[PDB]
Amino acid sequence: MNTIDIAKSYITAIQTGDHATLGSIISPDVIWHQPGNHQFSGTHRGMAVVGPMLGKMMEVSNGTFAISRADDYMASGDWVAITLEFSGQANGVTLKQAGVDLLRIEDGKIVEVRLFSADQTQEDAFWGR
Amino acid sequence: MNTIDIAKSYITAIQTGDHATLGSIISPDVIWHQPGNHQFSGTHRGMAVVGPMLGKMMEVSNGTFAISRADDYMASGDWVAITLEFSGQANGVTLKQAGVDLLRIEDGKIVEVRLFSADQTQEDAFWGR
Ligand SMILES: [Cl-]
Ligand SMILES: [Cl-]
Ligand SMILES: [Cl-]
Ligand SMILES: [Cl-]
Repeated sequence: MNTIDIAKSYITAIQTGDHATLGSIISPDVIWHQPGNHQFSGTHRGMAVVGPMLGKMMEVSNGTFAISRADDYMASGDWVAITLEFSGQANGVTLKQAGVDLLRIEDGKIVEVRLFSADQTQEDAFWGR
Repeated sequence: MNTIDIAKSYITAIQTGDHATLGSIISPDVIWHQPGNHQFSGTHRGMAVVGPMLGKMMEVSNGTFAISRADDYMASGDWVAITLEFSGQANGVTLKQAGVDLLRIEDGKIVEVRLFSADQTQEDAFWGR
């Protein structure tokens, strides 16, 4: 079992809303870097913070924020880049754009997450203040 | 002038073979992570090493290794992810595949590079041993 397997499990769990997997395969000490200039932007540390933030995100997006398509999983050292599309409809914003999730995986767990968006102005409006 | 501007300058310079730009906008102390299992794979530090390695790469690929298409430039903290396609024809291998370049940019310079390839088996064969 390799880092791409773990990354695929992570994406499948996001896509299918499997909180059990997400709560288990993400490190309790996860460092999560969310880009941009909206209420969830910044670096967050620990599932104590990240779990509730993911929940608030689901609330703010009326459950519509989604990785609508995953394209490629690529490994480099302990990192995996996943190229993808995400979408959503909330705060009057129709979100549809390319992104990349960067995951750092160690000992079977995602220890660091850095997200990238192709249109950060649109994503910022989506999440809101 | 922002990190995406620097990333675009970097990609344009690779694409047009502008060694002057590359030699100037890449940090002398650049940390360069090349994935896979071929003769250039591993982490390399310093332009004293990276410059000559880029030259050897051009030689090994008969000057054909190319970023054939750049798709999106995305910023997250001091990192920029560039989704792209690369191609080449060398060592009996026709290379054509998606990739992502991750650049860390500080004070106007690229200080760290991490490359990702969609088909590392094919890229490994391309570069060879
Ligand atoms: Cl998908
Ligand atoms: Cl809406
Ligand atoms: Cl292009
Ligand atoms: Cl050939």
